[PDB]
Amino acid sequence: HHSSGLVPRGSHMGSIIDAAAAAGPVVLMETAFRKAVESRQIPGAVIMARDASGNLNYTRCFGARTVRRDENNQLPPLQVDTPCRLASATKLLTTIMVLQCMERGLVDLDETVDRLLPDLSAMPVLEGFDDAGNARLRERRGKITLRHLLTHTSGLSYVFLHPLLREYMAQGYLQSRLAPPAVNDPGAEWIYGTNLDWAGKLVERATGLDLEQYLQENICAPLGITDMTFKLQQRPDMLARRADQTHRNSADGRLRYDDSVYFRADGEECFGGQGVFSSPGSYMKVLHSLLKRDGLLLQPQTVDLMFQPALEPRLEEQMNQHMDASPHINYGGPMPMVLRRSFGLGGIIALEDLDGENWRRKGSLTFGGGPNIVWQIDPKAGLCTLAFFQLEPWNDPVCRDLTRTFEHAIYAQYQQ
Repeated sequence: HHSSGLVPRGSHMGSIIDAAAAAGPVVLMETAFRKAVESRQIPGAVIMARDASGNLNYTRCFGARTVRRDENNQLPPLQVDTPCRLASATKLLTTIMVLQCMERGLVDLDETVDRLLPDLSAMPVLEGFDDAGNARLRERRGKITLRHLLTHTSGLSYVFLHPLLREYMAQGYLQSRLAPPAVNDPGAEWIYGTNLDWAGKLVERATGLDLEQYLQENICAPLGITDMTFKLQQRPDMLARRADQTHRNSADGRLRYDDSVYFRADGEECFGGQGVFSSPGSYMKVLHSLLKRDGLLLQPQTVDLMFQPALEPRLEEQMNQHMDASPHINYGGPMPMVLRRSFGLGGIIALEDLDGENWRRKGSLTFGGGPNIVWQIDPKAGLCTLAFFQLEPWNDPVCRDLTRTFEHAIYAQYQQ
């Protein structure tokens, strides 16, 4: 029956099991994350989801911020306030900074870059190599605009992603992030490149501030953020709490400490393409503000611009062909390998629902950062999410599958 003065509860095995409701999608998903840490498949992860109303405010942290044991022989935890390497997840931040410049009348999105970036405008385009093996450089056809930089349609490419630039370096021409030539004319094709390093310079020259100061005054201060910087070396408090980078060795699949240059040398320039260190918590504050249309970073109408397909049909088609054919690069992370996409300002836009009413909707904006960081904002679902790992290389199957599982679970329980 029931014990006097005691709350009625399960008193035998059948009634105890039934008194506990079965595990929903989110609980099962958290178990998968815990098992991945337990079995040493990942170092750790922070996953976060918010809606606009405040009824969804979900943050879970799993595992360690490193594989190196600390002074007490332990593996310290990855936390919501742990300083993490954002790498290309910096690009959303720089895009916002550019758009603020536009809002304040310092720049027009369709103005040529020649005025503020004459060093960019003077750069030639690498057409190829002659029979001898000499670089064939020529003058650009048309002008690069600010909007070309923001949409990666300027003709600029990262060296390692283009065969012309790889051979350009192989023949000793590059002996600098800004040095290599363009590989096409502006408007010709979508090409992932150093566009936000250039856009960052444009912000510095338009405002007379370095990007760090601009960042602090215009993104961090308005959101109460104190864990986001280009200058990690000058923040000893952040430096001591920071994540180490981990690398998965392609042979045995084991996790190893990754001793790479971005943690010892700040470098003197602020690079708008990859330079920011931020906690997951602070990055979510940016995403959430954009979701809320709260005017703290940008006017609602300007945020709406970021989610509009920027590409005319020819470029949309070319980008989708390139992305569908490039799952080895996989810009979209957990998104389906084949999907109709466009590019907005700040990321890739889904032009169709990912899985009907079960997952991200048409109009959602997304991108990633190198060490398996994935962010997305989905105005129709009323959700934004991030999955922060500190594990290289990009597109790690375990991280991608865990990230999918996370998003699926959150959408299944909390999408509205």
